[PDB]
Amino acid sequence: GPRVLVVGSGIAGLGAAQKLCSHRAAPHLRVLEATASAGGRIRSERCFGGVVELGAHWIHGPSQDNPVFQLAAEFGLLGEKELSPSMIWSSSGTSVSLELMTEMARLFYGLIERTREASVGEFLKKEISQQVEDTRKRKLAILNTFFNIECCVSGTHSMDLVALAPFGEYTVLPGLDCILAGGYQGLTDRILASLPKDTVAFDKPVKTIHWNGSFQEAAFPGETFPVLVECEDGARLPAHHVIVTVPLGFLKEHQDTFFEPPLPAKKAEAIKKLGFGTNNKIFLEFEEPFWEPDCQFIQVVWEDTSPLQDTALSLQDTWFKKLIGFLVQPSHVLCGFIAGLESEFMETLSDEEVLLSLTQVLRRVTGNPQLPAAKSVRRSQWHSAPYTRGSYSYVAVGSTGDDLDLMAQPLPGLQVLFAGEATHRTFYSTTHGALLSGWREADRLVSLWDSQVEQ
Ligand SMILES: Cc1cc2nc3c(=O)[nH]c(=O)nc-3n(C[C@H](O)[C@H](O)[C@H](O)COP(=O)(O)OP(=O)(O)OC[C@H]3O[C@@H](n4cnc5c(N)ncnc54)[C@H](O)[C@@H]3O)c2cc1C
Repeated sequence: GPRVLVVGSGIAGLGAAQKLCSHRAAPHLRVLEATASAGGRIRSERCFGGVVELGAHWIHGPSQDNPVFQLAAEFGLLGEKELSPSMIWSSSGTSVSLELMTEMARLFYGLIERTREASVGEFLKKEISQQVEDTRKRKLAILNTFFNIECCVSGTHSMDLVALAPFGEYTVLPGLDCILAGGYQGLTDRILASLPKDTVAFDKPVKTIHWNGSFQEAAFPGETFPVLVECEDGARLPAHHVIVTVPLGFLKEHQDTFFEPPLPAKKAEAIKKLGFGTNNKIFLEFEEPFWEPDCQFIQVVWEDTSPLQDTALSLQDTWFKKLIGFLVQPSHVLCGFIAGLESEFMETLSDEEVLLSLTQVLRRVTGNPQLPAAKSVRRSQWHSAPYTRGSYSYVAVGSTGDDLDLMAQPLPGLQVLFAGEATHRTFYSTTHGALLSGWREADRLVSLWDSQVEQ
């Protein structure tokens, strides 16, 4: 059969491989993965006696039309409940009014809905200013955390970097978001296991994809191929088709050396224009819980902060002021979330510094200087991960939904194909977008092979 190489073993690459290998008449296919494991941004780790998810954690919109929900159900990865609660702490050591929280959430999320109905950030700030003394500062402080939560959601440093006009293109499927009781990496491990033996090569990063050529294979019959995949280890792999599923952050940093000749101008510009920000998780293990047992999300409100003063490239007073709060993981574990440049800075700190700094933050925020220190920390480092360089894509100011279609556009003769979350116009930044993109590329190849047969 035709020689196919898939670059990257995340859900997009695995989905593309799954669909191509399932074909009763299958191609000769290999998946080349840079790192030691499969799953990419789906990464479940044994920690604190349980499982921590360093990447994807939720199925967004777990309903019939969500292929990730469909697969998790087929694999037995969902809990019974899935198959059918916040505490607000100020940086002053006091609780925040539930009524004021509701008022600000109604103002903020009402405006988010309106943006989906220049930048998202600028629209939100202009409207909030029109809506706008200790009650005023409190209201602006609450709003500041809501902006920081939207930064985590979009995977951006600032909502001022998020394009307004394309914002509504992102599709949210019905259903309350759920986790996988069976762990998220169980999904990618199951797909990987369905592939023929030795389909995936680990610790095998690709250096350059050479295309638009006539490359002779090493052995008889010295058959010529249009593509040659050059690995970092010197491996010289001829192919008829290469499906690239590498993250947009990797493409932004290396597209100039990763493709030979360079990509067509429109695709090279799409890579540069689209957003690719950082969102990280900080898991903190505690000997005893200090929060209410019914609590699920501890939202932190930073006193005297405001989103109206902030611009696209402004930093918070300290890196930890960008942290939104903590999700209780139901050992006693909390998961803090932090996006953007402050999150990239956190990655440069040692584990000890993060643990000590967040212990001091929690002591301040709870109004308890005796609060025991976290016993252990486990944090994601997505921006410094060399084969990812960030968390997920967004349609940045200066880019549009057409740029996500340009990411998906194949190279001549389908020599090189493109899948991955940043190739999906309406489900970018999700596991289902990434999965659907892999299936899309497999389907595109099958049509070409069916057409070669017919002629
Ligand atoms: C912190 C975080 C939280 C998230 N939360 C959610 C959530 O709750 N729900 C959700 O739906 N989505 C979420 N996402 C997004 C989701 O995880 C991704 O959109 C999706 O998993 C990406 O799949 P992919 O196949 O496109 O890319 P990846 O999973 O990143 O796979 C790409 C692969 O290519 C490999 N690679 C890179 N360069 C090379 C090279 N040169 N040679 C060979 N291989 C290479 C990488 O090592 C990697 O394995 C989150 C992501 C992060 C990081």
